This record gives sequence, structure tokens and C-alpha cells, in this order.
Amino acid sequence: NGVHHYTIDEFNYYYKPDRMTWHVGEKVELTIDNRSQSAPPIAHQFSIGRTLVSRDNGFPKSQAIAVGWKDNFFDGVPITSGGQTGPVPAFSVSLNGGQKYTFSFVVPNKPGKWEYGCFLQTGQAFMNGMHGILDILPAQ
Ligand SMILES: [Cu+]
Repeated sequence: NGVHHYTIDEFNYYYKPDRMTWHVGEKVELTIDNRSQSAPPIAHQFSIGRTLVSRDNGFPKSQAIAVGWKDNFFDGVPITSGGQTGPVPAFSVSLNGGQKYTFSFVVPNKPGKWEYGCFLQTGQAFMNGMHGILDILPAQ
């Protein structure tokens, strides 16, 4: 019934936590915190989606160069952050080291498995394992 607060921390090259479960209709406040530990710290991205878009050159790859999600989880989802309210097209949280960002939303009716990932560094963060699984359940 109330606002559920989640925090996702970013490190080189992983999210804590790397798994999260929400219910359709849940009120979520989410903090994304770039805790990049390197010297210097590196920028990290948080984007939730489905259908990995990768580069192609006609030549096969043990690892696909990730560029982003085709389907964005936040497509059409009203977001509130500071004094701003409404949907954000192509919503993504990109942060330098030491920056964080908090926003809230109601979990849209998009049940099933979504992924979160970082595509900075031409997909290198992703390819080094910077991704997580979001499971969306129907409302209780
Ligand atoms: Cu990253």
C-alpha cells in the first residue's frame, strides 16, 4: 500500500543487488548510486529493458557487442523525480562516479523477466557482467 524504497548500487562492473522483484501496481522509489571504485571513477548506466540490440558485422562473435535494449521497461511509465512528473522517452539513468539519482513510479502491467544493464564503453560494462534480472509479478 505505501512506497517501497529500493537502492541499486553500481560498481565496476556489477549491480548490487543484481536481482530484484516487483509487483504490478507496486509504488517504487528507486535510488541508483554510482559507487564506481576505480581511480578515476567511471560513469555507469542503469537501463531496464528486453531484447538486447547488438552490433553485427556479418562475422560471428563469442560475445555480441551490446548497444542497448530494444524495449524499454519505462516506456510510457510516469516518473516523478524532483519537481518533474511524467513519462520519459528512452529513460535511462547515466551517472558519473559519486552521483546518485532517485525517482518513483508505479510498476506498470509488464509482467515477467526484464534485464537491467549498462551499455557505456561501447557495451564493455555489459560484456564484463554489468547486468541484473528484474522479475515483475502480477499484483497481490
Ligand atoms: Cu556501467
